[PDB]
Amino acid sequence: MFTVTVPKDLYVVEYGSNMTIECKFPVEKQLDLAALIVYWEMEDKNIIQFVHGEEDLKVQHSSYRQRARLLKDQLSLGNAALQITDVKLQDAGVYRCMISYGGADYKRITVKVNAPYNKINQRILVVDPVTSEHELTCQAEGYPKAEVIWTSSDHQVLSGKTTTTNSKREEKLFNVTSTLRINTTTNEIFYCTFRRLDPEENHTAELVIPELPLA
Amino acid sequence: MFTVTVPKDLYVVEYGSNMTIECKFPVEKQLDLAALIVYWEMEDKNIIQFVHGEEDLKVQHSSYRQRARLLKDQLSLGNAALQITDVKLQDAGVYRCMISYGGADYKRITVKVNAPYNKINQRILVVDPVTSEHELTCQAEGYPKAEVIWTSSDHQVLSGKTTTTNSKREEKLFNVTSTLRINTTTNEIFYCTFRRLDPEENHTAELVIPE
Repeated sequence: MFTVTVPKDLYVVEYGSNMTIECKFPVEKQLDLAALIVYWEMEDKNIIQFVHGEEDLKVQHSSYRQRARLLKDQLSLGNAALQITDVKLQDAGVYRCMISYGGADYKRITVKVNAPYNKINQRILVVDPVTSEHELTCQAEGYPKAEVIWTSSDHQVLSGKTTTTNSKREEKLFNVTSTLRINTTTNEIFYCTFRRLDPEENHTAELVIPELPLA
Repeated sequence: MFTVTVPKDLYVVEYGSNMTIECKFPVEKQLDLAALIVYWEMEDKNIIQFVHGEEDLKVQHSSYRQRARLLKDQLSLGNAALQITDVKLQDAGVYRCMISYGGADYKRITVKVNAPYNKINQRILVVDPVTSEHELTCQAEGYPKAEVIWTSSDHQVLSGKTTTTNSKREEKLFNVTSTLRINTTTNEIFYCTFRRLDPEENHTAELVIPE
């Protein structure tokens, strides 16, 4: 009878990453464009309007300018694929696709955006090589607030000092930095794990105590 | 009307990281898992092959043994998603995906591994308190070779001794250590910049003189 079909309701997408959502519809042997209406829209704003095999840019809501494109290839296989570059937190929400190829249907893909603590900038300071006390630091930003957990190489937990504030890059994200001061020695290994709950999500960087010139 | 699409002809990915390269293909109504064939192989080596619901190890090369895999849930959706863990310098090259389900197609992904000098370890010593002379030191590993540029809280003309070795821990890396000698007051700011070219990449670290 002809119906528009969605590979999934929900996509959890990665902040500052690129987004690809799909609408599927029947393509008998060949695609011809004259017939086709592809129209994507989220919260009433036009992302994309596909008509006579071109895309009507004049109608694309300003805020989607050159950040949203439509594939041209997967149309050909009965797959309407909306690609959104550099995903923002705002980009979370509900997206309607509307296809009309001899039969109009529509679907509604829900889209969550996550900002995982997954780019961990690390650094090590040998504070006083007589005492062997070092200063290991890990910093990163995501959403929501995360804790840092320090562990030795035998997974014993250690006392750190962690400092959360709002990221100055993005207003909605958090900066998290943690510092361990510990007497250790060349080649010893330590971890800093950025955890965050509901659902839990861990990202941890591996820290190797280096060897520098002359004790 | 069966073609493998690729979302990225190119992946630029960080040494030691986790890489998920993807090949998409038309899935209709249901996942005929008993039908599906996916072959992942890069530049004349075999990574993954997946015959009808089953990952066939027997064949795959040994460099991948415990580190390559196919993301299973994704197949349902039309995503032959190959994942590599602990991405090395060798793992760069040209990746092919052979997918058979309905028709059968193949596309190619280029994979670039950057190993940036970005884990910077640092020392500040007081060599002579009467002269307030300090030794500042900075060390980092990467590829290719880097130079170390030292600058100060006013951009004065500094020079140090840079010492490059092969890395003891990740065999293909350079261990570059640089050492600055200088006189200075407390809470002054210097920086050690490590520098690669091709393309010219710069990573810098800030050193604060303790009181």
